[PDB]
Amino acid sequence: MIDIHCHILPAMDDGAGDSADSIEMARAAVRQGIRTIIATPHHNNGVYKNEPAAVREAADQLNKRLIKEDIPLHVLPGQEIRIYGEVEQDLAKRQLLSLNDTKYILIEFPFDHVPRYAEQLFYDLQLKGYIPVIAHPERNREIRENPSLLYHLVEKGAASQITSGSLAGIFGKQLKAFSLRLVEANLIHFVASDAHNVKTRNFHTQEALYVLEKEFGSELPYMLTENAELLLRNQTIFRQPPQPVKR
Ligand SMILES: [Fe+3]
Ligand SMILES: [Fe+3]
Repeated sequence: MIDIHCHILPAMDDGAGDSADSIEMARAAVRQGIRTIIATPHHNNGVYKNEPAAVREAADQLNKRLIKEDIPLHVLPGQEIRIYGEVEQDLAKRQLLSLNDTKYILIEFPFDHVPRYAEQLFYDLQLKGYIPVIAHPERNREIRENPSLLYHLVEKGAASQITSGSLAGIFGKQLKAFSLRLVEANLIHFVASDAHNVKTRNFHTQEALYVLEKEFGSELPYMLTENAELLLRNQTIFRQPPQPVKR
């Protein structure tokens, strides 16, 4: 399996602190059946930027260490990009990374609202042949209050990625209930760890898949999982008709 959102690169962000942490996360990933991780460090971390060159370097260095440690995991480059006005321009200047250099780009809304220009940005990116992937829409306060916002963005061509932990319940009962609503409505296209460490914000990959299998049957989690394989290959992901969700 492929994990498309993960903070396994050390000293970049709020995920692994150092390379020893990265290695522990990698071992956990492997135990969960993950063979390939797209590292998605935040493009900004405080006062610092994690430029594309530095991300590629860090992924290359982590891969060398994983080989040294005999861990069967391959880390590919990417970024988690908090939305801002100049995403389309900065991408064209190669000052941002898409996921594994594919057409899929991981865009995160601030936790409290969906910026008003989001739809316009996403339209612009599609016209350039990108597919914006909304990070953890279930963790957004405004989508939670008004899920129709996600429905519309997805109807208009956006994809989204749910967090394994949300489905697994490790972030609470409420997040799980909401996540199942989004999945049912065909508004989710990927499941990913968003792992930051081994103990609290960890993978919960199999746990999430089991929840999906129990709730929807075997074919749905297969579809979500294969979507990560399609993404990796820069193929077009599979979608079901999006549906409004209420409340
Ligand atoms: Fe995030
Ligand atoms: Fe993240």
